[PDB]
Amino acid sequence: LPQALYLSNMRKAVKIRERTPEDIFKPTNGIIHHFKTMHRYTLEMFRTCQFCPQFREIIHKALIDRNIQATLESQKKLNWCREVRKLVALKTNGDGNCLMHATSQYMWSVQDTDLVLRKALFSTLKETDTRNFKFRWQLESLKSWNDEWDNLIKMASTDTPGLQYNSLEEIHIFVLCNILRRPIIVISDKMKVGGIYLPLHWPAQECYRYPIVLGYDSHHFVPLVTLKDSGPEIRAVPLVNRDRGRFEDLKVHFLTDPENEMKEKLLKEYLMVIEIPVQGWDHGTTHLINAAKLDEANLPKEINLVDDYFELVQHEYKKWQ
Amino acid sequence: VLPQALYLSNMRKAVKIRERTPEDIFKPTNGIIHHFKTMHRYTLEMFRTCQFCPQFREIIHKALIDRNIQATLESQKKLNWCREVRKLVALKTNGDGNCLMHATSQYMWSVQDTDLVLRKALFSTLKETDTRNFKFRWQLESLKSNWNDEWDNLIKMASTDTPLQYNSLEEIHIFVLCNILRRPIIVISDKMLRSLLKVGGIYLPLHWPAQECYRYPIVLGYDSHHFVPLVTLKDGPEIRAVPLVNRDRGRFEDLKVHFLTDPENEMKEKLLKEYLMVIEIPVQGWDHGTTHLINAAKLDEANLPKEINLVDDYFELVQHEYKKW
Ligand SMILES: [Cl-]
Ligand SMILES: [Cl-]
Ligand SMILES: [Cl-]
Ligand SMILES: [Cl-]
Ligand SMILES: [Cl-]
Repeated sequence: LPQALYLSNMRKAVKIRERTPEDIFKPTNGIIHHFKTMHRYTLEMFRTCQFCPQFREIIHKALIDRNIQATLESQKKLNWCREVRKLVALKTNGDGNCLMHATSQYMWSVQDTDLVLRKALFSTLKETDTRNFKFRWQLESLKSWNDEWDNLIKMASTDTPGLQYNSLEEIHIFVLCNILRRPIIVISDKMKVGGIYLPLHWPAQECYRYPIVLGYDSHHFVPLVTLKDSGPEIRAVPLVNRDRGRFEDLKVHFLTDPENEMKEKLLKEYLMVIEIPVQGWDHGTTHLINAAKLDEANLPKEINLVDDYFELVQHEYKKWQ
Repeated sequence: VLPQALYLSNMRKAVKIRERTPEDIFKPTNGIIHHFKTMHRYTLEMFRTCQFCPQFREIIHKALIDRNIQATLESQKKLNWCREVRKLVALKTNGDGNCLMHATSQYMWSVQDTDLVLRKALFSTLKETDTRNFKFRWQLESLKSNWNDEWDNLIKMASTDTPLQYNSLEEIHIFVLCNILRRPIIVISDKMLRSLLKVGGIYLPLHWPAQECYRYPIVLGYDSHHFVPLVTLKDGPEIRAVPLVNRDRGRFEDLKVHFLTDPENEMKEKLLKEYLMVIEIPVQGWDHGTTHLINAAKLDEANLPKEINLVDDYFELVQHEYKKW
């Protein structure tokens, strides 16, 4: 069983990566270039239950970053809430482009090996209007000096730095979510790239309202995808975590002062927020907390890798019974 | 960058192809050998590497081509010796004791016999039908250079039992297989210079009338107990054909035609012309001045549709990776 969803059908993978550049629109009147359609796709991982455990495991060893899954779960950041669906970390290349590999995988089930997303980011930074991105970043930086913005720009390039590409940071995630017109939520031990990145350069009416969910640990991003057909739990990611006996909101990055004053209203415009009951620290109490709905799997026939990988799996499982 | 082995190019499609094979097998109730209904008619061709640059060619060749067998067979003047004819190229094949089947399966379908469909069909024939005529023909051939004991061992060798991962197959197993496929198999084998390899030669599906058989051969190479498919290279004006004789110094030596009865051998040329499309090609003489006509069989055009062609998916991957400079 191949070690990556893409590998079940390398031909189709190339076809997927080939569609991506053509789906990018470049308005050329100041507005940021963005995806026309492909940002609306979501991958889900197939179950490995309803299989033997010896076999359930084999699949899990090939596709899943178990090191990062265990770390994030042991710190109570990933899959802490018993009411919601389990998320699973998919293996991602650690070459310095993992932000883009994880994001590309979450939507399209391929990594960014043609550097389409990485180049799109660099393009926007080196070309488009970045006045407001810079203001937001100064404002966030001062909440704790200026060749810094210029080097943040150079970091997004494809230049060799010691990994093969420069590592990316919070502002790059924020720019990326505006290129995708889709929120990105990062689950990490510091939840400082952990937290919620909203496409605030766009009206929420022009954005996809289900997030991309990534995990982050040790300078490495992975996608955290939903596992298919494991109801009855809620298909959402909580927008808070337990922290020292209370619920603490995930950080929302790069807000202006007026945005911050209406943080909850913004989350509710850019995500599908639902208020769900979870168990209290007092076993006699329940609390309502906010969560954002996750998308159902929708990668079409032609560009759905995971159904190809799953078909391989079913074939070898029959042989392995 | 590029995959290192053909099958990596579309594993889902390989599975689809493999899954089709057992359902194409027809099993008669009247004692007739089980055989393929439709899939035996398929033939792969390899794509050209000429349009690319040496560092790139090197990677496509290391990935796909068995260059050791290709060089062994060419250096003996057994493979690619006629200037009249299109080049054949040896594809890498898994060396697990099932390579007769992997090579045969690749020649037709671009996949190896990794579900053991061909290997099982061979064993099932040997194990579950009357094999009296196969046994007779094998006896005559054995004597031309305890019968019950030895026949049982050859049936046993055909099984999927570990002895490699499987028992190596030999000539009678190729003859059985060509009758399951209703398609001749021609083996081009390593062989000591005569001045100083019995698996080499021509296997005809003599349990069928020629009109019920496909009349383009499967072409395999053999060396160091390993089979590979020798697939035609896309190119003519050169013509698609495989010579049915070898040079032997200043003369020619017919490829061996295996397992014939006595009257069949007396009419061997007639028989070859029934089961193959035998043409004559002029070659330079290594004794007399000029030139001599030798027999060759025509080889099939590529007909393995894209839908079931790893090599086509492979080539498109090469195109993509190439344009990246
Ligand atoms: Cl909970
Ligand atoms: Cl939308
Ligand atoms: Cl707590
Ligand atoms: Cl409580
Ligand atoms: Cl011979």
